[PDB]
Amino acid sequence: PHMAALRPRLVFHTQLAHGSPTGRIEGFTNVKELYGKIAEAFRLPAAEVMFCTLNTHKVDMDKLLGGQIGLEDFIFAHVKGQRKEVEVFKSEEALGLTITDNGAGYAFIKRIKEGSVIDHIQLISVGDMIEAINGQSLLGCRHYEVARLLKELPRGRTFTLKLTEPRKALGTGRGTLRLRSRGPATVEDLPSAFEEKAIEKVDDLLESYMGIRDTELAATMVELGKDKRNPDELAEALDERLGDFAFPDEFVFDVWGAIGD
Amino acid sequence: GPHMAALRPRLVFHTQLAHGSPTGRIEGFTNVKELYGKIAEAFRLPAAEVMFCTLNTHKVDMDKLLGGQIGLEDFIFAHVKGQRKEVEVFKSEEALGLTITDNGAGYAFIKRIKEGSVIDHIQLISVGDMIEAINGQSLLGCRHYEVARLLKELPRGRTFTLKLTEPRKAFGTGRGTLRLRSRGPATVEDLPSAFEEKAIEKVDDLLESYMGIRDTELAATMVELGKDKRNPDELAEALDERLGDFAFPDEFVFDVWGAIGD
Repeated sequence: PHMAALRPRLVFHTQLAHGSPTGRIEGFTNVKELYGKIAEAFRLPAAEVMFCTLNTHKVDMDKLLGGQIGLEDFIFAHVKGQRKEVEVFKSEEALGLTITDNGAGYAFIKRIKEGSVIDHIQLISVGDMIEAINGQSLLGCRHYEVARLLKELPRGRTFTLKLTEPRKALGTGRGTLRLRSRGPATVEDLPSAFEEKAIEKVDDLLESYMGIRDTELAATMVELGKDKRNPDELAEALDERLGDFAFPDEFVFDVWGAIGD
Repeated sequence: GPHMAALRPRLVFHTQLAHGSPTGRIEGFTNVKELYGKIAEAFRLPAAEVMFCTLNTHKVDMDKLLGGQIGLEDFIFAHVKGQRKEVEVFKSEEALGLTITDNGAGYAFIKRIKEGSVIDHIQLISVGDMIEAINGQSLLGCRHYEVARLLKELPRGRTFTLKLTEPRKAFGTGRGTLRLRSRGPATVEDLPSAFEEKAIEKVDDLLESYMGIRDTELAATMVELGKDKRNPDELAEALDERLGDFAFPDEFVFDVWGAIGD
């Protein structure tokens, strides 16, 4: 699934910073339309909206809207698939299994240690839920109960597992709505730790050089310059939209170093 | 109002079956059982068909397995035009000490003021104030860098007047999350701090070494049970109340106590 196909509507909640009940808004592709929607929700002229802060009603510039509005977690449900029954020979006291459960009566395999006797059996995977051990049914049992039975299996013998596989077709992967200054909004991944730091550096340069801050613009420049391979490619790119800023080439060089490894 | 309890009337989440489905919308669950039921309902399945949930990936990724938390979207607070001010200032040789931003739609406003600056020593000017005019000339529709430049280039020694509008004011990121407790209520909370996430991971490690299991939600529960506890005995007492069915050894309880500290 491509991220933008997941939600038909991106609905957000909003309040006036000085105090109001919550309104719900949706259907905007830039900040002007965002402001429009909020004003509409509260029976205000659109001209009255100054700026937005995220997750605080205080005038907190650290939390000023700056090109990103985060989304809620998307929930993927794994349902029952192929049922298996696998015979395993306990040849080591430790089989290599870490058991969890779904907090509702199903226990399943969360970790398989590489090298372990379990790892050497190909027919068992992470995610497989354990339905029975040696014919003893385990639906309704907690992970620790299942874990215990596993530990106490006779170390000289072959045991059987009844398993159900779920059907199958860094960061957390949580989505964000990226409000771009130079075009329509997009759904993106969250910026990496590296990118956030590079964004702060560029925002610092915007201040020291131009007497401004703009996290959205900073992010735009970071995204823009990443597959540029020299300050000249970068400078060409800055000029493609941002001529009026009249970036001194020292700024370009500075930005160029700011967005690197 | 901005009280955590008064933010959202309902918490709606989107869901797909991990092997491929259209998107469904669910609401109303107060535990995992009820969550699995609402998901099964949405896709017309028996509730017993749902095995487990992963967050933000369809893959069997245990790092992203549901573990007691379902994060919410950002809450948007709109600041609107309030009190109007006119402020006269002498332009000197030195920089005013002002950092300008804008709302990306034609309003420039003050994001920072340097301590000790010309501007800082004029308490009539505040962070958040938008600049509507300089010397009567409207700046509505100007960009931040243009306002910054005008302020920079103001003739030395001459007074200038700022027409300003304050936003109306009330008398981590702060983004919310739904905490799905196994031994308590489902509530909207703040995100765990970096310390708490690390403590949780450390407790999860202990669950594996002592019991051969992992259970991130149970780890979160233990970390939350122990946060306000003065000593291991107090921890051991809370664990017995909420988690007495587990029957934890005392060395585990002591080891957990260490997990949740510096």
